[PDB]
Amino acid sequence: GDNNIINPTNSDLSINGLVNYSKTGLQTMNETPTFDGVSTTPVYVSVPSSVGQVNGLRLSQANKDKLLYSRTAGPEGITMAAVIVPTISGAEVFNFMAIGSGFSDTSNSLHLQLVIDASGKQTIALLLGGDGTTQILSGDLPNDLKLQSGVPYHIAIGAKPGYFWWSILNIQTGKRIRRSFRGAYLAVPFNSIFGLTSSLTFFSDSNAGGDACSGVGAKVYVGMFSSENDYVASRYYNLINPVDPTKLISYRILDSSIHH
Amino acid sequence: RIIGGKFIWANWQPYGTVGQFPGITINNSQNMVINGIEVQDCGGNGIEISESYSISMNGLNTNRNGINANNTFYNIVFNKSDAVINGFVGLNYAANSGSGANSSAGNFQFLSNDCSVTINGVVETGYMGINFIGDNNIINPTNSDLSINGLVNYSKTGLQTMNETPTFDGVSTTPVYVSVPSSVGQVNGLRLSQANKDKLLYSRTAGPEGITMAAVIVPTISGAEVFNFMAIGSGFSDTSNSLHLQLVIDASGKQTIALLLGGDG
Ligand SMILES: [Cl-]
Repeated sequence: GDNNIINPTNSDLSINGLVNYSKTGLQTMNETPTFDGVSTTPVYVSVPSSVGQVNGLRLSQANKDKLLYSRTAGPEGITMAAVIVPTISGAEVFNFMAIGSGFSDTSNSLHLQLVIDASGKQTIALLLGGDGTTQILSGDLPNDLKLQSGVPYHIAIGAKPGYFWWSILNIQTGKRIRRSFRGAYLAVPFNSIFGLTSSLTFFSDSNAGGDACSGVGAKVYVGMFSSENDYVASRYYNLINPVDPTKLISYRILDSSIHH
Repeated sequence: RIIGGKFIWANWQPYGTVGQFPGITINNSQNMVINGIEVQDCGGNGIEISESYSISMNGLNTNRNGINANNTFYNIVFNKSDAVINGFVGLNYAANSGSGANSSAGNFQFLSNDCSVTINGVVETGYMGINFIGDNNIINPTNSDLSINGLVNYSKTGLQTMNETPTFDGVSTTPVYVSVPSSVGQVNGLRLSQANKDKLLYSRTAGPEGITMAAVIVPTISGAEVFNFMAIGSGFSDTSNSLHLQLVIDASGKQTIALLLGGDG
């Protein structure tokens, strides 16, 4: 899109009237998620020093580690973001984050996925189920845009009726990839994803069987809906911080703790 | 780039076109910078922005459109579009003069909820209101990605704030609650009666910077009555230092909205 490499700055910058999270003392809500896994004890492992913390949450397919929020998506929409340091090897589906669960005409669900095939080809896929139908919006990444094993990425989505965007930002090089879907790209608006019935999950979805992720998670943010405009504007302050302190609903660093 | 523009008397009814057409159509467009324009006196909507990206407007005056049907059309209509509008003004000269001439129902209308829009400026001008109306006389809220006047939308915020506790007071001091219409978005509200004198007292006093007070009120209107919707202080006299906002109903059913001020001698 327009901003393909983002270099953040410690200048005296104000962009889009957004409060820079690093410069704020405002008090906000901070909802608490529940850890879930096959074993329900969280495990923490180290992250690269670019993540700005010692450890993050260990993500594996075997234990299905994830963070469940009870909050459901509403018609104004939601933003969800996290640092994920993916371990990438063979065929795999990573569910980076989800609203609800399942995938059918009535699932009322969203999944953002990275799918690696057996040959190493990578696809980014957004799965929408609801309003009587389903849609897969996916694309195969060219070789030079592929995610790299052990590199941290800031991964974000904005999702509301009729309006879905996703972004994947390498925090070491500033290089970003993204897509946005409105209008004729969507088969329906997917209103029923946002009927206050489908809850938010990081690193899997809200069903016990769902695919999860492999690697490490950190700096989980839930906010009310931000445009990609405002998401990108906020990246000029810092590549991994919360998007919009005035819309922040949860933010958990996950440095060996689910608290704050 | 359009720098300096005036677009007036569009959709001119004598020329006999069938249907509504806005003063300005921006359709399927992008990266436009439109500064210092006026749209006024048009027969339908003022500006319709449709299927457009990145429309930038810096200094924009839209007012007194919708002249073919009173209280029906809007100054700017957004449909699947993004825009950034700064230095917006739109004093509705007909509403200000009290002529009763047909004019726009209000400034903005969103036909879709997938628009990303920021609007800053003088959205309601603040003239007296000789016929009790102004620039925005019908307001339709939107779930789109809107930011207006830099205001945080309460539906979208987690910010923590003060929240002062008022004291209920009444002839009996136990509050009673009764059903509200579902458009109020709750099951019950506070039962207001003249018999019990139900009221909420805040100890906060008004200061020179001033105050904003607001509430949903569902009035039961019948015989002659004075409703005190809200007040500052009490009494009414040269030294009461008080404000009251009242609906006054007479025996015949006439309604008066009165603001009483006492103070400064
Ligand atoms: Cl903990």
